Amino acid sequence: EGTKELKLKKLSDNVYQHISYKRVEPWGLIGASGLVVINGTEAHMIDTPWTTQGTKQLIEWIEAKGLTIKSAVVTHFHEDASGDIPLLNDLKIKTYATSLTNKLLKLNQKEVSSDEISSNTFEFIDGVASVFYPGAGHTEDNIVVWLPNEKILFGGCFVKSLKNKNLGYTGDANISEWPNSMQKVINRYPDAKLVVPGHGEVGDVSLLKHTQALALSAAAS
Ligand SMILES: [Zn+2]
Ligand SMILES: [Zn+2]
Repeated sequence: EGTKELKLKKLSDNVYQHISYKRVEPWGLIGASGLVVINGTEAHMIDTPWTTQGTKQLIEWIEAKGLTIKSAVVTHFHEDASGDIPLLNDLKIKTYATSLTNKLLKLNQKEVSSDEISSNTFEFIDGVASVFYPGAGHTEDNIVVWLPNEKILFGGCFVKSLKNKNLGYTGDANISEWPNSMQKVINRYPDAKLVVPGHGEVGDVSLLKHTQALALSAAAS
């Protein structure tokens, strides 16, 4: 049943969803997802849990399964994605972020990743996990992560849930660019079976189309 800070859902033998929540004004309590990807005896995080207690609990759970936590990738500079870079860097767990993410962490006096992604596509786990930068949307720096073996697309905060009626926090968003960036993702992953949004329920490829329509409606206003 998890802890008060962390829950885990199994998506496949090699892929777990890590789940946390926080109250964020003005939307109230919102749930946040990242992933744990298992490759033999090595495990990898996609986003940190939203609390340091949850990240420590997640590391304990990984190690108690007989796995080594090898690396993490953070999908944008906000705290729901990148909040525990300092902890992971302190544990000598490699952290990966794009040059744009590290620009925005540095701008906000936050610790940068240990390892910088300097291309639009990046093999985060060889044959298992691929980073793609689609362009600006939720933030300038947002990336998605594709798991080709399971056809799971981790959308992060660039993808809204199907039931979302708005884009959520747009203080750092590029509403004009978001639909074009989303079309790149739609075109690249027509074979996506599961799309994991940064907040809310997992779903199918319709989450991409929904998010594109939310961004187009936000520009209309
Ligand atoms: Zn964000
Ligand atoms: Zn978010």
